[PDB]
Amino acid sequence: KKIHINAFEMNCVGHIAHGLWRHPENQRHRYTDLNYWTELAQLLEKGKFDALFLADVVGIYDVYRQSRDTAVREAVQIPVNDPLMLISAMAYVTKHLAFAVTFSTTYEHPYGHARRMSTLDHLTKGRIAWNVVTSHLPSADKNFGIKKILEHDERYDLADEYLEVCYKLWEGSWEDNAVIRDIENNIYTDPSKVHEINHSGKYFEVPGPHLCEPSPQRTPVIYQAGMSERGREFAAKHAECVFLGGKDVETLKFFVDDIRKRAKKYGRNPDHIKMFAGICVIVGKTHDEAMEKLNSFQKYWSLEGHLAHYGGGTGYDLSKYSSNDYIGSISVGEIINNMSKLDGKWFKLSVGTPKKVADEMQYLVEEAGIDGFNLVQYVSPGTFVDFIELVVPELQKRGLYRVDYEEGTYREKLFGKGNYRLPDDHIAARYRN
Repeated sequence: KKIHINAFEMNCVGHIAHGLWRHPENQRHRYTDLNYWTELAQLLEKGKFDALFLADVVGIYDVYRQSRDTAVREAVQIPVNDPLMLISAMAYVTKHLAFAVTFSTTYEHPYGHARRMSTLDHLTKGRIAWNVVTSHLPSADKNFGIKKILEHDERYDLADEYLEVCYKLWEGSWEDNAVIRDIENNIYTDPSKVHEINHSGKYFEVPGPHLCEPSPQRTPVIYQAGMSERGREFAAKHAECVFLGGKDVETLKFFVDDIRKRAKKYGRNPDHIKMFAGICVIVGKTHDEAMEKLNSFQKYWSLEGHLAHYGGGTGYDLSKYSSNDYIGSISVGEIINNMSKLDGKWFKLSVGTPKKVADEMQYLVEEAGIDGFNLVQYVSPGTFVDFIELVVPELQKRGLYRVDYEEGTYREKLFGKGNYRLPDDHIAARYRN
């Protein structure tokens, strides 16, 4: 009955709300400072947030105007630092706040990433999560020396075998009690309980065994946000937490059901999948305070930056179009106009007092059947601080948000005590013994 809330973030300057880095009270320019992050982790934990969701990109937005220039100038997801290098510091400073890091399966070998996750799972004591992602942005492909550029769908097929290898390493390589630290018999790890995974598929050939011993959750909690068809089929198959697109009951209600319907094919229990909706929040003690903030953000909302973001993301260079042209089925003019408005993103934008904001969140949850939200920033630490100071109490007063953390690993906090490792009905489990 409690709502899950993830704080959306990225190790760069311009994430979503482009142009806002100029806002006098913003701090995107501190992404290079370590203290910035630990403070954020600290603030988020104080606010009882389930976890810090870190997005990422290894490509550059060079679609709009046929150049990366706009992105660079506007700082649209460039520069970008590695998100995993942030986890330990943040983890050290917190006890419950979990960390979900975005990592593409398209470029870097799994064996290498398999160890990183295990290490983080170990160091964070089971508070690690991975937002599996296949990338698009072209620069990435060319920079990692990819010979054969794979197609959208074929990328998800590579992803499948990628998670497969990982599963095998995380779930099967080392038996539950391989490490025994038997001083009496000089046996640190029972060598009879460490095995090669002997994976051999279309994309990977991995002997194993894993270089790490069994960790708290073994397999990180699996995040998925791909909203394409293939993307949703991937979600239905692997994800424990799926981040849905949409800002209205109907839309969200559609995906939730679609992902559930798709999961039946894999004998997965729909209950073992948490649905999340995106949401940006501008609150105030009274309506005008909120408005004064939305007005203050509007002043810096850069259309040129969003144009660039849209370019890299859809593949459409709007400048090569005329306002009278038609892309989806909407005129490039409407597209460009709906892009210059603060509530034109594919996620809800709740503005107002704590009550109103909570009421709308509660409305999506109770009418769309979603399990949680992925809070989106417009200003840092503004929206996170405001939300935590005004909305959270309102949500707690109503028994919609936890008053304090549940003990255990992230998976347990998500699916209950005792459930620290993936359920029998989850694919990964096929590689356990």
